[PDB]
Amino acid sequence: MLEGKVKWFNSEKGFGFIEVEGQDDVFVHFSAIQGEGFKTLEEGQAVSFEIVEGNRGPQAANVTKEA
DNA sequence: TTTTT
Ligand SMILES: [Ca+2]
Ligand SMILES: [Ca+2]
Repeated sequence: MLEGKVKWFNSEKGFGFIEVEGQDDVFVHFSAIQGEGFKTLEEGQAVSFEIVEGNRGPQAANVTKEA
């Protein structure tokens, strides 16, 4: 898994960006977020994830909120 | 559902 931090998340529309030191930001949609219920992320949150080729370039997958 | 082509 890669380790990063949520750069941006649009709480309303369910997407954002994960920043990874020395790498390009990675796009995250709510559907990638693991866990039950409403799926969301706050800026600054540490996450673990992988990158997948979506329809339109790389996107985050299997995103988990870390301490 | 992009900072997507
Ligand atoms: Ca790792
Ligand atoms: Ca936000």
